[PDB]
Amino acid sequence: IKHPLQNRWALWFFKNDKSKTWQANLRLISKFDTVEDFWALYNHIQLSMPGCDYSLFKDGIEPMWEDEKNKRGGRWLITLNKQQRRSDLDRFWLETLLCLIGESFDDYSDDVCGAVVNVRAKGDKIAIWTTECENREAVTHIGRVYKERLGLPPKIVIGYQSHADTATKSKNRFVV
Ligand SMILES: Nc1ccc(C[C@H](NNc2nc(-c3ccc(Cl)c(Cl)c3)cs2)C(=O)O)cc1[N+](=O)[O-]
Ligand SMILES: C[n+]1cn([C@@H]2O[C@H](COP(=O)(O)OP(=O)(O)O)[C@@H](O)[C@H]2O)c2nc(N)[nH]c(=O)c21
Repeated sequence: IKHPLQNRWALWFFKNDKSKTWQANLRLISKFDTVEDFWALYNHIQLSMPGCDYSLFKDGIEPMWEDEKNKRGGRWLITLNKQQRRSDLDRFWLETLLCLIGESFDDYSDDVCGAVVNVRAKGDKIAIWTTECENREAVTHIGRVYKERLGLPPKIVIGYQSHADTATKSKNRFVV
């Protein structure tokens, strides 16, 4: 009676706490693998924050660089301005979630690991994480479709960063 998704997904929370090492602040909330259970979760949280993150990742992949499926990967990063938290954040996040659970990138959705939203005073961020940063055709395909899906204007780019680079930041591998 329920409608299965192609993948099982897990929702993670992150609570900012500078007094603790980063991994200590991560919390696995719940998992789902049907359309019905996705909306049940989404609707519940909408009815029910700064410094914190939400992450939706395929089952078995933790939302961190250290994970085997993220180690060699990277992310398409969308940076919002401060006004867009009110206007665009919720729309962008839901549209991103639907890209994930609806496998919107066709054959290349296999490269998708998950998505993360950072709530930050400096400007909120939404990102789609993929598994191999050197996989140009997959990465660029995901970027092009994702940018279009969120309705972003052509000339202004979004960037793809390697996690290996982000982890050693003291730069983009791709733009779309
Ligand atoms: N790392 C960490 C450390 C401490 C806490 C506890 C705490 N807040 N917990 C909270 N849970 C929800 C919450 C959860 C699930 C659903 Cl379904 C809904 Cl509707 C709301 C909102 S607020 C606090 O403020 O100290 C939390 C975390 N963490 O990462 O989640
Ligand atoms: C995604 N991520 C973030 N951090 C740590 O979290 C810090 C901030 O990460 P951020 O919250 O993504 O960026 P922000 O500066 O806008 O808040 C980074 O300097 C990293 O040290 C991370 N640390 C580990 N070990 N693994 C991760 O996946 C990871």
